[PDB]
Amino acid sequence: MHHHHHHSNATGPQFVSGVIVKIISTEPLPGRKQVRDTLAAISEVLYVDLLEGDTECHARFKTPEDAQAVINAYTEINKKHCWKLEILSGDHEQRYWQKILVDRQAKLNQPREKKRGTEKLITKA
Repeated sequence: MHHHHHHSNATGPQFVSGVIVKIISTEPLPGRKQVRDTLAAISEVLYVDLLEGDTECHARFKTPEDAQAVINAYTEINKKHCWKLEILSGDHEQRYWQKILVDRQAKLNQPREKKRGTEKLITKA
């Protein structure tokens, strides 16, 4: 396991943070369908995680440049409806992602019909 680099303020795991884009409004927020269509209309996005029933949505991008370009262009958004765009960074970005990863583990429970027997599962074993 070759040493990445000596002591020079480094990081930890290189988990593609899909660039987290924090979007906050004051009401105009039409919804995930509209918010997704919006941001996606300015620049193709990967996935948009909008807090269903909330005014705070966080869209994930596949590239960092895409997020910067969208946030810069979002200034125009106000032309129709006041909207806020902020790119998560540092512990803030990692923190939000931490929540995502945890959600992925919990997702273990998938709908549909699977297995046979009583309602009991243990990591499949």
